[PDB]
Order: sequence, then structure tokens, then C-alpha cells
Amino acid sequence: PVRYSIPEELDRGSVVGKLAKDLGLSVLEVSARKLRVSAEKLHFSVDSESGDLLVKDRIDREQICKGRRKCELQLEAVLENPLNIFHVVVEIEDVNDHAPQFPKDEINLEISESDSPGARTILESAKDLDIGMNSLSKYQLSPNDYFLLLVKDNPDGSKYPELELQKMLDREAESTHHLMLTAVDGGDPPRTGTTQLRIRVVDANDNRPVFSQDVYRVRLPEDLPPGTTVLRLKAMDQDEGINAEFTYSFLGVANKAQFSLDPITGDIVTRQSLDFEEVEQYTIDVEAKDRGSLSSQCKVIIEVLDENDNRPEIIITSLSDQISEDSPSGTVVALFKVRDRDSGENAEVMCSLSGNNPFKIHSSSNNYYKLVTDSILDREQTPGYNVTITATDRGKPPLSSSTTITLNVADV
Amino acid sequence: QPVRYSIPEELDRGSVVGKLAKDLGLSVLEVSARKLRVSAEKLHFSVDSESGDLLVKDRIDREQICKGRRKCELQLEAVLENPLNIFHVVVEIEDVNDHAPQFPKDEINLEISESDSPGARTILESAKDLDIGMNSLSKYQLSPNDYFLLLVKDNPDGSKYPELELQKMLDREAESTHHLMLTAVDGGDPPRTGTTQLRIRVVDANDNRPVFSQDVYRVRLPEDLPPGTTVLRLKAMDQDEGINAEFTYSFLGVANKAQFSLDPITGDIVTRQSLDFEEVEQYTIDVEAKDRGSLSSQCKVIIEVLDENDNRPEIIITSLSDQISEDSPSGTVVALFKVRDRDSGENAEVMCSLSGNNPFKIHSSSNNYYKLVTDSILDREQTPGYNVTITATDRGKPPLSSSTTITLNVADVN
Ligand SMILES: *[C@H]1O[C@H](CO)[C@@H](O)[C@H](O)[C@@H]1O
Ligand SMILES: *[C@H]1O[C@H](CO)[C@@H](O)[C@H](O)[C@@H]1O
Ligand SMILES: *[C@H]1O[C@H](CO)[C@@H](O)[C@H](O)[C@@H]1O
Ligand SMILES: *[C@H]1O[C@H](CO)[C@@H](O)[C@H](O)[C@@H]1O
Ligand SMILES: *[C@H]1O[C@H](CO)[C@@H](O)[C@H](O)[C@@H]1O
Ligand SMILES: *[C@H]1O[C@H](CO)[C@@H](O)[C@H](O)[C@@H]1O
Ligand SMILES: *[C@H]1O[C@H](CO)[C@@H](O)[C@H](O)[C@@H]1O
Ligand SMILES: *[C@H]1O[C@H](CO)[C@@H](O)[C@H](O)[C@@H]1O
Ligand SMILES: [Ca+2]
Ligand SMILES: [Ca+2]
Ligand SMILES: [Ca+2]
Ligand SMILES: [Ca+2]
Ligand SMILES: [Ca+2]
Ligand SMILES: [Ca+2]
Ligand SMILES: [Ca+2]
Ligand SMILES: [Ca+2]
Ligand SMILES: [Ca+2]
Ligand SMILES: [Ca+2]
Ligand SMILES: [Ca+2]
Ligand SMILES: [Ca+2]
Ligand SMILES: [Ca+2]
Ligand SMILES: [Ca+2]
Ligand SMILES: [Ca+2]
Ligand SMILES: [Ca+2]
Ligand SMILES: [Ca+2]
Ligand SMILES: [Ca+2]
Repeated sequence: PVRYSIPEELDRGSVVGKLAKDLGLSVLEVSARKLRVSAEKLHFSVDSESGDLLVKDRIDREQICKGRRKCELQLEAVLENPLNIFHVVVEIEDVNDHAPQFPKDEINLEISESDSPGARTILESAKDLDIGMNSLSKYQLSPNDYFLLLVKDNPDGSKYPELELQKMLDREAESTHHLMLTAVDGGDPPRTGTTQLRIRVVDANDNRPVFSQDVYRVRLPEDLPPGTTVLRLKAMDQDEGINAEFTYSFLGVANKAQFSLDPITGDIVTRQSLDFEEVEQYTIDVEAKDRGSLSSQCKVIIEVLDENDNRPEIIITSLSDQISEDSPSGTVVALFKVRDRDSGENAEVMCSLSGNNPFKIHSSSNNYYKLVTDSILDREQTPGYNVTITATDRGKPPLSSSTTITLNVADV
Repeated sequence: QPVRYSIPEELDRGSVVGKLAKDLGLSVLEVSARKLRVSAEKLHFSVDSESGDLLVKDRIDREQICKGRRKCELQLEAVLENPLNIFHVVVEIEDVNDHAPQFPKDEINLEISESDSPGARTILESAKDLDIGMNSLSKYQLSPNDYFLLLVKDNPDGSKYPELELQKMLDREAESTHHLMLTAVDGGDPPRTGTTQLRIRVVDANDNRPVFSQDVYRVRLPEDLPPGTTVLRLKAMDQDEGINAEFTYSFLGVANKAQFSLDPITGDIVTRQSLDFEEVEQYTIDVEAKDRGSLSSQCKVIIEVLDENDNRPEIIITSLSDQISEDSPSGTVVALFKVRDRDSGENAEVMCSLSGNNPFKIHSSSNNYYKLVTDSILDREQTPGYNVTITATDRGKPPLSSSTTITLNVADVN
């Protein structure tokens, strides 16, 4: 069978080939023998004037052949008296008229921030109706720091592009990315189909909640009433949504014996008054944990200020009841000292006696005070003295405590 | 000038603090005659008349009376009577390493998120050492492991607290729970160690995407399969646990599920409309699995349709001659026709036959054209016209046959 070649999509009236001239049929014979050229679901014509094969229907190679490697239409021609049938084979040359194009111009992708580097995400492949050289040739994308592109082929022979990311993403730095994806076919001239990809990063739980300060310090007096909001804590989570909701908790145990913490507000209050003489300062560890297991710890130390709330006590360590009547001036009759629970200026003491007695009080080293008689005494005036001595503090407000003691002298 | 003595704590009763009477020169006569009393605040001491020395009466605990204070000086005093007098004594208590460092709790339970960034720090409860000075806490050390490293830092009060610094990020899909040893050692002779075992439980994060068993699924199906058929069941797993392990299947491609439906709970993919091999021979579909997060994984499922002999062959008469010459020789062509079958393969090959009563015979030219010629001469006087029935039968199971009846007439030139 005679074979001819013709590029597709040719204009009507184009000359495929001179098959009648190839068979040596004269114009008289072409006219006399009714010459009809037939193909399956197609029309062709031969005009009596030129007696050649001319196209009658615009032919699309991609419509009738699709993915077939080569296209050969087996047309036939009919002659009559004498009657005969002839077979001709026609090859349709492909023309790069169908540019590669993506199913959708805009492609939206949602990728998790927590995705590991080196992951792969398959994308919709491009479509090129052209076959062979004019088919799709290569995929290339806009250059970016985050992403790299790979091209792999599925079993039917088409090429699909998938994305491999070199560096893990972070929406707290850049939330959304826009990129350009291009597909190019191998032909002259080359045509390109472009689709812009919009990638939005969804929040993960990779940022821990962080306090404003690493160490919190506040100074409080021991007379502060319970229920007082001693401190307010501050913390923030750079995440968003469920991954950004956190609560405060006392990491230490038994430190909140008199303390309370509101995790909703972050507040720290006291439920029982403090005593400087018991514990001078508290060190507590408080940690914030979000809905995930991300937790962060900060240390809160508080110092208690001493207040003059403890009165001084007088203690007579020793005293002499039987005193000789001939005692001279400067004779020691009693010994005592003072004790104060407070500290600082609230601990220093100033003490005094009644003054009706001749007795005078001297101060020795430490806080020990000797009670002596400054003048000689006669028993006829008074045989025994009871003395009331007052000891007053030096802090605000001064606390004074007094003691009465009895001493008797007999002259024999 | 007050006399000073030094004594280690926790001494037995009857121990000699110092020879205060000989240091003051009182002698046994004055110690016995003049009532000598040794007094301190909240403490007891005794002087035996025979030796006239300072003896302890109460076991003294330096941590009890001093706690965190830098130095310990008990201000003793001595009292004499007739004549009565007071003397000042200062006694320093030397610390003895008798209190071992001990942590507040023996068992430490910690919950750490797998997604925690490497290099993070987590403060732990500090140990307590009642001893002051040298005998106080000195260093923290833990059992060596690849994931964790230990740091020791001091808070404002002067104590040492340990915090954990992570070198390599954890992964509970590899090892769920870790057990470690925390040790605190004080600087004394002999050194004492307080040890607490800490239990770390790694909590699941959303770092593992769900993955299918295979990347490419392929199945072959016949076109006669009824709709509603469960075409395939998909299998996939998420190495995470809990909410982060619940995922659904979805059609990544668009319009590919025109006749397909997918139940993501079971993972099933069914067909809702019958297929036609002559329309689309093979389907390529992209299916993706997505968890509660945006972690997604893609697999490609391609299916092939099997051709079934459901399309019978059609006979097409391209040309025919109504007036046939009576002088027609043997082998002259009276008709031309061809056969067309939509199917492919053996289901496309055809075998056709005619009645055979007529002299006509069919010989095959190129393609599927069978040129209808007459093998023998016929005369019109015997029979002027023939009815011819030609039957075309398929070659696939079950054979499909279609026939056409053409009329041929003979004309006499005379
Ligand atoms: C795609 O790329 C081709 C070159 O391969 C260009 O000619 C076209 O304009 C588009 O940019
Ligand atoms: C992407 O870019 C191409 C040019 O290369 C355009 O023709 C197309 O419409 C899309 O904007
Ligand atoms: C001792 O002195 C104080 C004032 O310093 C008084 O408030 C107290 O009642 C006592 O007389
Ligand atoms: C000094 O004053 C106190 C009261 O402040 C008395 O209790 C004491 O007996 C002395 O007279
Ligand atoms: C802690 O460490 C000290 C010195 O390393 C040991 O003496 C003690 O028994 C404990 O192991
Ligand atoms: C923890 O471990 C130490 C030794 O490191 C022991 O001495 C201690 O009694 C506890 O078992
Ligand atoms: C034509 O012939 C086939 C068998 O060759 C039959 O099955 C069909 O029904 C028709 O009669
Ligand atoms: C040709 O043969 C077919 C199949 O046998 C018949 O159905 C038809 O009527 C004609 O006789
Ligand atoms: Ca075209
Ligand atoms: Ca084309
Ligand atoms: Ca193309
Ligand atoms: Ca981040
Ligand atoms: Ca985040
Ligand atoms: Ca968080
Ligand atoms: Ca107080
Ligand atoms: Ca106080
Ligand atoms: Ca006071
Ligand atoms: Ca001790
Ligand atoms: Ca000790
Ligand atoms: Ca110790
Ligand atoms: Ca993991
Ligand atoms: Ca995980
Ligand atoms: Ca997951
Ligand atoms: Ca069918
Ligand atoms: Ca079929
Ligand atoms: Ca068939």
C-alpha cells in the first residue's frame, strides 16, 4: 500500500499526495471511474480537475490517536468498471500546538511546621496532549530557600513533580509562602504552562511558653495580711490556638503550705501570715505547661522584713536574797539579762528602774545587766525592797515589759 | 577579754569543753564554795566539783540552734555567789559532716514532649544539706546518657540546683520512657551522696505523618463489574498515638472520583458507576492521608479495565453494484465491504461466512476488507436475482454474531 505523510491541523484543500498520479490514472479515467476516498469516521475528496488527494476535514492527531506512538490511517479508494479497492496509509506528523497545562492555575497547599526535613509531597502532574518530542519535557520552579523540586515518573510514562523540603518550616518567622511552578515541553518553539502554588504553614507545638523574667524577686513585711496578692506572673506562648494555651503550676512541693496560685491569672497570693523569726525567705519553683507537654520553669524568691512584733523578756539568771546590812556603795545585789526575738534595731534594748530605791543598774558586756546599790542603806528605813524594772525596745513601736522582784536584808 | 573554746557538735554527755576554772584561776575551793553556775540560753552545762571543769549536759546540734548562719558562737556565762559575779565565755561549734544531702522526694516523675527543641533547659528540685560551709553540698552528677547532659547552677540563696540540658531531641516512637539517676555529693571527709531516680515519660507529638503500606496500588478489573462494588481497601498507619494518630483518606485528584466513592473511616474505595473499556482503559488516581494536623502523605492508585466481548461486530458495505453483467468472468468483484469491532485483542478478531448457495466467494484483501467476487459463471435465464445473507461472528467468548442481507441482480446486455 502506498504511504504518504502530512502534518496535522492543515488547512482545507491541502494536498496530501498524488495517489492517482502514483497509480498512473489519467484524468479521463479518474472521471469515468467514480473515485471515492474513504476513511473511518472521516472524509476526503479528489477533484476531477487535478485528480489528487486533498483534505476535506480538519484532522486532530490528539483526538483520534491520544497516547499512541504513531498514527497511520488506512484510507481506501474505490474504482468501478473495472471495480477495485486500493489501500493507502497516511502518517500524521505531530505539531506542537497543545501547550502543557496544569489542572488548576492556583494550587493551595497546607504543610505542617513540625514536618521533618527531607519529606516528599506529590503534586498534580501537568497534561500535554502532544506526544513524543513535543510532549512535556521538564518541570522547574521558582527558586526559594525552603523548598527543592524533584520529578518522578508514574507507571504510565507521564512525569509528575513532587516537592522535597531541605529545611524545616517555621510560621513564627514566615507564615505563608507563594511560589511559581512551570512546566516546559521539548519543541520548537517551546511553550510553558505555569501554576502558582500557595503554601500556608499550620501551627505546631514547638515553642514553649516563656516567662517575662527568669528570676522573680519581691520584698514583703511579715505583718502583711493573708489573702494579699503577693505577685503576678507573666508568660507568653509564641504558638497559636490550642498549642498556645498554658497554665501555671507549683513545681515545688509543700512550698504552697500558706501560698496559693491562680493558674488562670497566674497570680500568687498568701493564705496565712508569715513570721520573720521562722523562715526569713522563701524560694519556690513555678513552671508553666501548655496543652502539650512543653513546660518552662522560673524561680521566685521572696524576702520577709522583720517587724517589731516580739516584746523583750527579762530573765533573772541569779540574785542574792540574803544581803548583808553593812553593804557598802557599789555592792552587787542582783543579776539579770534581756532577750528579744526580733533582729536589727528591733533587737536593741533600753531599760530603766523605778528610781525610788537607791539602787542603780549598770550594763556589762553582751546584754547582761548588773543591779547594784549606789549608796549605803539603813535597815530602819526599809528592811526589804521590791523593785519594778522596765525594759523597752528600740524599734517602732517600742514594746516594754516590766518585772517585779523582792529582796530582803537582815542584820545579825 | 572573754575566754573562748572550740568544740565539734554532737558530742557525748560528759565531754570536756574546756578547763574554764583553771583558765580563770578559781580552783576547786572557789568552785565548790562559791556556787558556780554555767548558763546559756536554751542549753545545759555542768561542772563537777572534783575536777572543776566545763562538761556538756545536753547533746548539742549545730544545725538546730544555728541553721544557715555563717558561724556559731554560744555565749555562755558563769555565776559565782557571795560574792556574786558574772563571767563571759564564747564557744564556737565546729561543723561535722553528719547530715547527708537528701532530695525532697525519692521518686521524680517528669512528662516531656517529644517535639521539644534540642538545647532546652529544665530546672529540677535542688537537694537540701543542713551542713554549712565545707560539709555543704558541692556538686551534682547524673548517670551518663546520650540524650541528656546535666548542668549545675546556683540560685540567689546560695544553694546549688541542677537543670537538664538536652543535646539530642527525643522520639517516643523509638523509646517511650527513660529512667535516670540523679546524685548530689557534698565536699567533706568522708563524702556523702544523696540519690534520687527520676522517671521521664515522653509524651506524643505530631511529627509523624500517616503512611500507606505501598506507594503504588495496581488492580485489574473487568468492565462488566456492577456498580457499588468495594473495589479496594486501603491500609495505612500513624506511628503517633491518640489524637495525633487519627487520620482520614482523601482524593487528592479532582474529578477522578467521578464514579468512585471513598469511605475514609474504613479506608474503602468503591465504584458507583459501571466502566467501559472503550472509554478509558486505565485510571490514575492520587490519594492522600491526612491526620488531625496538616501532615499528609500521597500514594498513587492506578487501575486497569479488562475488555469484555460486549460489542458485536458491524458489517459495513462500502460499495455495491446493482446491475451485474451476465458475461462476468470468474473472479470478477461484485461487492466490497469491511467489518468493524469496537473491542480489542482476540475479542476483536472476526470470522465471517456466507450462505454458499450462490456462486459468490469472498477472498480477503489487506485490512479487514473481504472482496466479494463470483467464482463461477451464472446465467440469468436460470435465476435472475440472488438474496445473499452474510454473517459475521466474533472470536471471543461468547461469540457475538451480526448478519446483513444484500440483494444482487443480473442484467443482460443483449
Ligand atoms: C516557559 O519557558 C520557555 C522556555 O523553555 C519560554 O519560552 C516560555 O515563555 C515560558 O517562560
Ligand atoms: C505563568 O506564566 C506563563 C508565562 O511563562 C503565562 O503564560 C501563564 O499564563 C502563567 O501566568
Ligand atoms: C513600756 O513603755 C511603752 C512605751 O515605750 C508603753 O507603751 C508600755 O505600755 C510600757 O509602759
Ligand atoms: C510594768 O508594766 C507591766 C505592764 O506593762 C506590768 O505587767 C509589770 O508588772 C510592771 O508593773
Ligand atoms: C556518692 O558519691 C560519693 C563519692 O563519689 C560516694 O562516696 C557515695 O557512696 C555515693 O556513691
Ligand atoms: C542512691 O545511690 C547512692 C549511690 O550512688 C546510694 O549511696 C544511695 O543510698 C541511693 O541508693
Ligand atoms: C450468531 O451466531 C452466534 C454463534 O456463532 C450466536 O451465538 C448468535 O446468537 C447469533 O445467532
Ligand atoms: C443473519 O444472522 C443473524 C444471526 O444468526 C440473524 O439474527 C439475522 O436475522 C440474519 O438471519
Ligand atoms: Ca491538534
Ligand atoms: Ca499536536
Ligand atoms: Ca506540547
Ligand atoms: Ca516556630
Ligand atoms: Ca509553632
Ligand atoms: Ca506551645
Ligand atoms: Ca514575729
Ligand atoms: Ca518580728
Ligand atoms: Ca522586739
Ligand atoms: Ca548535726
Ligand atoms: Ca553537721
Ligand atoms: Ca553534708
Ligand atoms: Ca518521631
Ligand atoms: Ca511522635
Ligand atoms: Ca500524625
Ligand atoms: Ca463496554
Ligand atoms: Ca468492551
Ligand atoms: Ca467484539
